[PDB]
Amino acid sequence: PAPTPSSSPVPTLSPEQQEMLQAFSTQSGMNLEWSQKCLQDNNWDYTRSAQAFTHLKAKGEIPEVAFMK
Repeated sequence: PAPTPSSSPVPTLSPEQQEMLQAFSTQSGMNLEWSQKCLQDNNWDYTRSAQAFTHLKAKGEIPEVAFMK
């Protein structure tokens, strides 16, 4: 029993990522890397994420590198 010998941590994400990220890239034009962050703040909802992303495409700060440079 100690800080090291206690519990058993594990990854937070799963295949869910690629299950979405792919269909999320073409969601509103996002790439295959910036779309993930969108699906990470919303918890991979796929709708509420890409929905807040689209509004940010012309409001927040979406580097062109995403859509297509």
